[PDB]
Amino acid sequence: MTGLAEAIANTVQAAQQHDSVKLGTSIVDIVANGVGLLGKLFG
Amino acid sequence: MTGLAEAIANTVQAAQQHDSVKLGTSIVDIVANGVGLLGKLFG
Amino acid sequence: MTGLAEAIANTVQAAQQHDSVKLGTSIVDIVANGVGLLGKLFGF
Amino acid sequence: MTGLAEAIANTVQAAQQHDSVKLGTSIVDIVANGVGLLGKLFG
Repeated sequence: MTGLAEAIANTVQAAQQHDSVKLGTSIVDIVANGVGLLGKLFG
Repeated sequence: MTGLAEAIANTVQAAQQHDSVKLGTSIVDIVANGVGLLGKLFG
Repeated sequence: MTGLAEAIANTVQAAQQHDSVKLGTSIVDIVANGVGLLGKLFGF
Repeated sequence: MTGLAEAIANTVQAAQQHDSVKLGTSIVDIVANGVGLLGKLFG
């Protein structure tokens, strides 16, 4: 979950310091990493 | 793409007010809708 | 000094949100209090 | 008034985020520069 771990850090870290770009890049990364986890076990 | 339009609208509209809680629930629907639409027209 | 305190609080609160009118007026009041600091009995 | 600009610049920026420590240092500059000007016209 290391790939997902880093993504969670950015979104929550951005959440505190009100931001738009940082939140945006993180959120897509999380879902992008989630779909990454969707197929990570298979390959 | 009629559906994707609403996602774009809400995200941009929310982003103006520098509101993050509603942006978060929107910026996800855009990616969810985008993949969903790609999955449509086939089934 | 009490005068600067209220202005500082107001500017900080305004900047915390994303409203510009309050920020501008509070900055004006900040500078006003800063100059008035000498403007009061000190030097008068 | 250039000196007081930076102190005001940091405070609003810190207040924009929630970096408490940055705010704490900055606010002292606001008061510190407040006397500095009144102590600057006299040389």
